[PDB]
Amino acid sequence: MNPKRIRALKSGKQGDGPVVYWMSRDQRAEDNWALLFSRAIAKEANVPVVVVFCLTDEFLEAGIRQYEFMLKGLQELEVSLSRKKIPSFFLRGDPGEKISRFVKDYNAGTLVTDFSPLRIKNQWIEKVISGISIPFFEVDAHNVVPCWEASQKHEYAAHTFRPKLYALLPEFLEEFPELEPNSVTPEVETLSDVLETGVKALLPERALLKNKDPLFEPWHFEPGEKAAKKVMESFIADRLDSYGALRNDPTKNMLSNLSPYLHFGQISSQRVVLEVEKAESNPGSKKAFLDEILIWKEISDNFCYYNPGYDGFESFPSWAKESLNAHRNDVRSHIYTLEEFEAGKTHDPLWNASQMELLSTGKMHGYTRMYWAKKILEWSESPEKALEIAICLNDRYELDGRDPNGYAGIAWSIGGVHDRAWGEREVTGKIRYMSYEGCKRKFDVKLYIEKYS
Ligand SMILES: Cc1cc2nc3c(=O)[nH]c(=O)nc-3n(C[C@H](O)[C@H](O)[C@H](O)COP(=O)(O)OP(=O)(O)OC[C@H]3O[C@@H](n4cnc5c(N)ncnc54)[C@H](O)[C@@H]3O)c2cc1C
Repeated sequence: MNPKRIRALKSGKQGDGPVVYWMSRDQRAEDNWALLFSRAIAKEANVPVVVVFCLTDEFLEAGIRQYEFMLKGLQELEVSLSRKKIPSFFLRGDPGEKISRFVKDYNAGTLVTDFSPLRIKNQWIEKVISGISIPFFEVDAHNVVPCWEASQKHEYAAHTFRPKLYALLPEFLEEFPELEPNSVTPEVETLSDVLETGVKALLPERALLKNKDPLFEPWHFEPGEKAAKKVMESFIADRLDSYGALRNDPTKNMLSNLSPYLHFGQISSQRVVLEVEKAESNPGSKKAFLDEILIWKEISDNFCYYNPGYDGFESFPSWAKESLNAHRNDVRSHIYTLEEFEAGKTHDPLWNASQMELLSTGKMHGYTRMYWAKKILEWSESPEKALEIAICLNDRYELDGRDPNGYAGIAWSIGGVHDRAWGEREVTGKIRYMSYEGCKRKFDVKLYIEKYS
């Protein structure tokens, strides 16, 4: 167990009670460094380990598609943890008040949580730190190489972060030890009732079409830790050989479809890398898939961790801020409102088809995700308005939304973060441009539009 994966958030006197794992980002029992580190400290203190999850008040800012996907995986996780004699407690409310009350009520000895560079997680950490007196640690269980160890600053390009991450792969790319169960079972509400009351509160804002029928189709991705492993096994056996050649074709289902599991932490990215590395397939396809799940995935955490305003215009590179400022007063071809973007009522059938795939499946194709956001910048009144519209529609309808990948992905498309300067155009400036005619020369756009009417 590498001590470089764990950081100390607050020092204090350790109590004589159970070690608490404040689970948040990595919702899984297997291949979880944060849960394994909590079990090791629990063994050294001759005390059991407990898992605590907080059902926050911000769930109403999303939809039923994310609430059901997360809770149905937590129901399976509670059974998995119970088989390891590890009790799980699901609190409802503010993490600042619930975690502080749980630590005092249960005589917690040490508090451990997983790492997340998002602003809302740092908001919870500041509140919990102010209300506890026991040691507080955090463990990077989402990245193969810890986010604070891969780079000590913001990396402006993938060609500068790739050699840093690959040089540390021989040290941090390792097999996971088995989660040892608690020696004996130690001393809030049923998740089925929390799911029923939560869905009832989200029903008035459910995405529907004109026939009052729901738009979301929940049979595309089954939630859970067991279903995540089956999707990974199917990708290595059926789709990994053709990933390098068909990853940019939205008409082909050649992607791994692992992002909804990778977002909620239902499967470990280090586990996927370990199985892909030992798989015999196309070397160009393995290099392309490892460049997405390792470089681009962990450089998104590096972008959110070293840029406080990762969701703002100030985080864009200087060349892009100067270019977008010089074209602020350019007359846009079209100006669509948030409701017109949300309903897919633009003049572009390819953009509307990309929005319908987002509304119906909760997972838009990776290639169309770039064209979907770059047209928001082209058809908005300002780059700041384009950021708000792109972040709103991403976090609301994408099953993998509210993720550092989404913010770093939106920043790449609109602000050119981790990109270079291209030919200077009007409105968009030197930001990389994606045209409708360019997509037609890359894939069958007519089949993608007809699939999502
Ligand atoms: C406008 C826009 C919005 C996006 N929204 C999200 C989002 O809300 N949540 C999210 O997790 N990703 C987002 N992405 C990144 C990317 O599109 C998705 O990660 C990818 O499509 C997820 O589907 P997949 O797992 O089948 O892709 P795969 O090709 O099978 O890759 C597997 C994993 O590699 C990682 N990965 C792949 N592509 C990227 C990428 N471009 N950036 C970062 N990591 C990547 C992901 O972790 C992904 O799960 C967004 C990109 C853009 C341009």
